[PDB]
Amino acid sequence: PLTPNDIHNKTFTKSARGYDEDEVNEFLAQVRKDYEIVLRKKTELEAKVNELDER
Amino acid sequence: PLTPNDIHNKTFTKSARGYDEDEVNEFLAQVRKDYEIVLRKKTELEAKVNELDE
Repeated sequence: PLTPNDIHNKTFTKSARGYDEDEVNEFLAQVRKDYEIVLRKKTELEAKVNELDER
Repeated sequence: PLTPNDIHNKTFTKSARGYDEDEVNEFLAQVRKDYEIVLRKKTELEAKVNELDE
């Protein structure tokens, strides 16, 4: 799946008419934040479960 | 925080020489799916871990 850095690094073509760039970038910053937070929680929990199963 | 639905529902003001809408829409669709799946996996894992000791 996408990484937080993938979201941060994503670029788009500019068209004669398109989505306001500042709005898109701000929204993607927000998505990147929330995604990274949930991803980290998931990976941290997985690591503790793995560690316990491994003993 | 955002929900996956919020990402699907997000609208942007149009502007001259803004980002191509198909490209942004396509990327947001990919992000929406990956975000939905990771949220689901995290929520399921947390629930199940808390069910281990009966």
